[PDB]
Amino acid sequence: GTRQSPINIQWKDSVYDPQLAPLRVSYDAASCRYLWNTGYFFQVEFDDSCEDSGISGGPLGNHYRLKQFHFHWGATDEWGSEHAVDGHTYPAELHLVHWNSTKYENYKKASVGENGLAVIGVFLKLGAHHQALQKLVDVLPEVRHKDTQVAMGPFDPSCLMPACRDYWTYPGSLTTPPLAESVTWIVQKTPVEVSPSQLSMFRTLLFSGRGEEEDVMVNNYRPLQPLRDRKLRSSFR
Amino acid sequence: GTRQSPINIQWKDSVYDPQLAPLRVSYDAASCRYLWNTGYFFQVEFDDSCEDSGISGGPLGNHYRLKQFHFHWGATDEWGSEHAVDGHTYPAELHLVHWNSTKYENYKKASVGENGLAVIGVFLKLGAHHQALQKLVDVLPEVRHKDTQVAMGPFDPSCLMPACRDYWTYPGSLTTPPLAESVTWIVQKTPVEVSPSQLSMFRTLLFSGRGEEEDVMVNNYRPLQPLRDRKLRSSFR
Ligand SMILES: [Zn+2]
Ligand SMILES: [Zn+2]
Repeated sequence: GTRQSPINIQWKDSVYDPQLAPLRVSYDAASCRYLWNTGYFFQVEFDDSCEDSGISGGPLGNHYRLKQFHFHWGATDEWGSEHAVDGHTYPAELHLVHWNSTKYENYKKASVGENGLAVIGVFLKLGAHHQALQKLVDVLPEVRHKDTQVAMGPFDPSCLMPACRDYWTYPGSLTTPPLAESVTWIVQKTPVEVSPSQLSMFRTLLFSGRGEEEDVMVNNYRPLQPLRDRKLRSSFR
Repeated sequence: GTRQSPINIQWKDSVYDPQLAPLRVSYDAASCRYLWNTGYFFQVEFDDSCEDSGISGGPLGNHYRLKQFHFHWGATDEWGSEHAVDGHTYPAELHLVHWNSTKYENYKKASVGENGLAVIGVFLKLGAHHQALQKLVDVLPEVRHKDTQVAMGPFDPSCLMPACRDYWTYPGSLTTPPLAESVTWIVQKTPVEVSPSQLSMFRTLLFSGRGEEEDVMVNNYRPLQPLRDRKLRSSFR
């Protein structure tokens, strides 16, 4: 395994690649479906048949379809993010996962193939109350046990991203099994603020199903993996 | 003595503490001074005046300054470690000793008091040759007799630690006289490989000084002690 995520994003190792095309993000909100507890974190699932919903530009050769998005977090506000910036970790991290619709026939096989997925990573930090996030925070009480679902209405994932879209990018892997190295990571440089009360609600979920011992959902992040010999390109000077 | 070490680390006694902060380890390789034969095992000494080389995070209330680190081995590659994991004992064990510079003015005092020390125990196992260890091995013929010392060039202890830093922690005592209960133990779940040649070299050391009869240095480990009612908490689940 020589391309594992996450990594400590260090400025001293990043190189500005001016030839990076702008990143075009446009998601079809009406394709949102359900929110569910996976046993690890909670995901928000979308209908990826709508080729219109997805991502392109940046370091991608073509358009990648939005499949789902999840978050990672810790037992306290001091830690929880998977990536670190200069060795600094944030209380949480959102992951928008998109798949290669031209190279792969479906998401299952994109997930494990070379250049099969493209994931945007957004750090979350404490600050102001975040309006759009609240739509999700609001249904968490119905998805406390593993494998449990809730229906979701229209939700636009772009509303979770920051205004400043500067990012770093590098070839990596999934941070969950099987840890396939099928991912083009697009880590946004600027974090979005959420309130502690919103973030607190996240630690209310459980790793356990119903009937089992109460096993709280916290510290669902993978430890830092070394860059090895990877080119960590920045889209900003 | 209620909190004596070493102990047998059994998973049935383990309780995951998700409140443990990430364990930061950063050593100033440059503070390495000499390597000497103590009469019991061999020990690499550091210059502890550097308020930077040491550890923090995990179960510590603060920064603990690196002092030294030694090894424990047996007469054969079948036993040698002090601690055991579910009854399994490894060929050898490394201990990285740090003292509480916040509470104690110096190491001699820290080693016999309150929360004076924090030690990282790493298990060595037969396997791949270890590059970082070789530097150590390369100087052993110089310290074959007790109280012998050889100056050391810049050396980094982390090169002896495992990539994965999951650990067990519990309060304990020194495993050499005075056997003081001043040690917060941090034992790394993941063993580090070394070849038989490197481990074979450990066995050419002597308990005896120069002029004396040759009393080989082997089996310099304390026997297992009862856990009693202590909390053996793990950083992993
Ligand atoms: Zn993720
Ligand atoms: Zn020791």
